[PDB]
Amino acid sequence: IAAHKGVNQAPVPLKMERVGPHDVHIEMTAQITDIEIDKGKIYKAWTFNGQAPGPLVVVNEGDTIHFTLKNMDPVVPHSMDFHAVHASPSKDFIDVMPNKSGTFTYPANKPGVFMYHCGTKPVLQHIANGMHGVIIVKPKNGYPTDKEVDREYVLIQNEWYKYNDMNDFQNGVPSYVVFSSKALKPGDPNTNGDTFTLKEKPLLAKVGEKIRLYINNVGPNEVSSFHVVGTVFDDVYLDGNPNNHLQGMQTVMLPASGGAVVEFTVTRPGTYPIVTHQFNHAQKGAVAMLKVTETGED
Amino acid sequence: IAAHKGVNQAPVPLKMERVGPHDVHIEMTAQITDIEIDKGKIYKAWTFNGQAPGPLVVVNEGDTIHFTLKNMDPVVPHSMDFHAVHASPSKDFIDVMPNKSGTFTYPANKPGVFMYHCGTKPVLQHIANGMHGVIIVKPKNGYPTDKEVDREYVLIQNEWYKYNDMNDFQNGVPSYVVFSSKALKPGDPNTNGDTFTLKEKPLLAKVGEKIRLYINNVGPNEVSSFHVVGTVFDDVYLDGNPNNHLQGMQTVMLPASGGAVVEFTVTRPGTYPIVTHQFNHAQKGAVAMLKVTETGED
Amino acid sequence: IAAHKGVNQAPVPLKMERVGPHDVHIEMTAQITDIEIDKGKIYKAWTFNGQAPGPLVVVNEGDTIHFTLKNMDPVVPHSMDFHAVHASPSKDFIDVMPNKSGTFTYPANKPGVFMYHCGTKPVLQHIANGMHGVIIVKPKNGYPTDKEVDREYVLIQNEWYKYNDMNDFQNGVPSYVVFSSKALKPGDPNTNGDTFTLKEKPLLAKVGEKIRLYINNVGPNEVSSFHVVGTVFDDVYLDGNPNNHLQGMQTVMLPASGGAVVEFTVTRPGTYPIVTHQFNHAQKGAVAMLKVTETGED
Ligand SMILES: [Cu+2]
Ligand SMILES: [Cu+2]
Ligand SMILES: [Cu+2]
Ligand SMILES: [Cu+2]
Ligand SMILES: [Cu+2]
Ligand SMILES: [Cu+2]
Ligand SMILES: [Cu+2]
Ligand SMILES: [Cu+2]
Ligand SMILES: [Cu+2]
Repeated sequence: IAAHKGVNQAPVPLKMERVGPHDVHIEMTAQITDIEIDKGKIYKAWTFNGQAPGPLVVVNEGDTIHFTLKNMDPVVPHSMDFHAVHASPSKDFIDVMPNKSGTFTYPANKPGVFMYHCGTKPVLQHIANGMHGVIIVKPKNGYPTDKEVDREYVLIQNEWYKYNDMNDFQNGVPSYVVFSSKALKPGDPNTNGDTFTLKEKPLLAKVGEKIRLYINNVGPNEVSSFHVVGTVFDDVYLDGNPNNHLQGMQTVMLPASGGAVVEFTVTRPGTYPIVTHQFNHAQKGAVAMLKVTETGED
Repeated sequence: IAAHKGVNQAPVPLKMERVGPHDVHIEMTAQITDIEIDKGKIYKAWTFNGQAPGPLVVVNEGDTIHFTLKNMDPVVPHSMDFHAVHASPSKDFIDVMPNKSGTFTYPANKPGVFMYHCGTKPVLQHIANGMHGVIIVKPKNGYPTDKEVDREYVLIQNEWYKYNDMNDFQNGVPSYVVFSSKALKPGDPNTNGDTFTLKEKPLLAKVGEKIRLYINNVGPNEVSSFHVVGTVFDDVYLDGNPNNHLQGMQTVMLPASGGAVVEFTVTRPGTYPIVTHQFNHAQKGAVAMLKVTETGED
Repeated sequence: IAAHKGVNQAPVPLKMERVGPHDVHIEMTAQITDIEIDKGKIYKAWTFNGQAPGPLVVVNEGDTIHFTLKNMDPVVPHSMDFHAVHASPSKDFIDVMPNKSGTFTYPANKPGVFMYHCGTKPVLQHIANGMHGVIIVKPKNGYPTDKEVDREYVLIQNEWYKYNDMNDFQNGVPSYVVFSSKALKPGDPNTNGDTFTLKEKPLLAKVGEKIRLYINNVGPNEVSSFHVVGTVFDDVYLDGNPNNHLQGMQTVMLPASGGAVVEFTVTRPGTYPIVTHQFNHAQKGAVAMLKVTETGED
């Protein structure tokens, strides 16, 4: 796209504020930002807020979101679809033109770990170029295992293809498949989907802890066989809904856009890889590390 | 196949009649019929009754089916395998020669949304050329959410490949991935697997309704990440068995031949896309629309 | 690999002995062994004990395993990762050099049907060359349906690619997808992953029996849509954990490394194919047979 040549819009923080006991304002951008998805490989991504996947959004069950998208792309329209919400797609996930803003309001009445993404046709093109992310909706009565959990993180799996190549998006194998982590609390890492950062800077934990991961595989195209090496998931809540309870899973199957809450114990010090067990994808990037130390610090 | 050149056998209605409180006769054909699977693209499909996927069959839990296949293909044998039934495959899903009929009897003792398909070797070839469909077996005690449901439809996902090309069937990406709808009640649409009909003629619903979809992904080869844009599934019954209950799913993972009953609320007027969230497949056809109006009519 | 030219190390039996009420010794080899994966097609596999998938391991919930790997490969390191165990991957699933042995100890505290595999980088390469298998951990209180089960077998699904070809492993479709059976009791078959043995020598059962299969899809790369023709699964326990109970499934979706216990009734004499319903994979080998006779014998 000629109007994207040389464009690299610096990342802009997510803006979010609570405006009532059940109402929350969120402001995001759509912007074009260079991201290093593998060493030496820059992808001029289509993004929310200069991150791909985009920034994490966390709301409470029953919150209505009053969402604004500011479209900083000079030529391509963008839009936002949160899988958390009940909305009219043709009214509420509509396009925002370049250099304009649009505001939409919709409720999040279901707990869980939901994908969000751009909804502009062709949606494959907008998702594959980087316009995906996760919104977590926290359950009003929590999860039955909340009191067991010592530490938590968010992980997202996505693919990257040949740059803005619709033939490859529809017909080709992914060039890279990658994990990123998005921060829940100050001091947590906040990374983009790349083949290396969570290997070189593992997530941290302490010996004996029960870890909860909020996970989503945003695709665009693959499913995920999510596994933490050296442990078994004690409890799994499919899509993060507390009712969809499984126990003792070695691997969690996630559809494209599928989410889960998974919990597992790390019994011994060491580094624990986190993979999709579709090992062609692991080989193409989708391995993150969890470093477990006697103190929980590096 | 030289004997299929120029053959286009007009569709023949499904014949079905109840012959006892727990016994039902069904008569289907195997026939060769041109179907427009994308605009300008005709596939000379191998079909049941001139439809691909084939006609919907609905029976009650505990019904024994006395099934007749009339093979109208001039040269290729065909057969029928219902995933609903308990049967001896080597006795009861055997081949019926060209211009012959065969009758088989077997019970449907499990509720759910089951694939049926031709079972003639190579089964990949017979399924990929179009010989797939769905049989629904209604549960004797219903589903716990029956009283919440306002409106229901049947959707089936399938792929189409290069015509009768066994190399492509085994080794190639699908050319098209498509939804069709099969009628439950008079006035419901009854369509074939194509990239366009359920976009141009959306399924209809009314604002505020709880919709139930009986879904199956018949493949042949892909899995499906089934999602309705702008809602969340309130309840999901995997394979349509009432015991396999999930709640609050954003997306339902279906294996090849996998079925489900899914239910969800449409809160606002508008058009709601229905996709597999494997977006390479959505892009290649697998998007249907649900138009939600204040009255439920167009 | 020049040092593998002409190498064909005869299979070595698994050695296992109980050394306390909750402790079990296991000794395996890593060795390079020719296996006929399709008629006329020899794959010089990387294996445990000269079998691919490797030998079956069965322990009880709560057993600690004291595992020794003897590496008979003349040049490549190997290692062992059991998905059953809680262990430190960087201490306990480490490499054993050629012509050396290594011993690791770790507990199996979760019931189910777990994949095991070599954990040496690149793990895709070691899994795809044949270093995968299953460990079953039997639940302390059994499964609720144990008393209904007449006969049981173990089935494993895997893929084979072009020989030791990392490009094909990461980017190519599988050349073959295959089932094997591993013996639970004397007289049960014990086979390797090939396109033909369980067609030519079906598993046996008797009319009217309830069959339990312990299944795992070890990949490396594909997911599996597991189906037995002519029946419906009465009960399914995902990953073999008794709590993850489903009923009346036509097809069980397994992630890569995913396991299950499935149970189903065979009502009539005949031969019952067992497939992944991803029919491109079935066509490339993944069909096993179950021959059901009036006596249970051939
Ligand atoms: Cu507001
Ligand atoms: Cu966009
Ligand atoms: Cu593993
Ligand atoms: Cu009759
Ligand atoms: Cu046929
Ligand atoms: Cu979506
Ligand atoms: Cu010992
Ligand atoms: Cu190895
Ligand atoms: Cu089938």
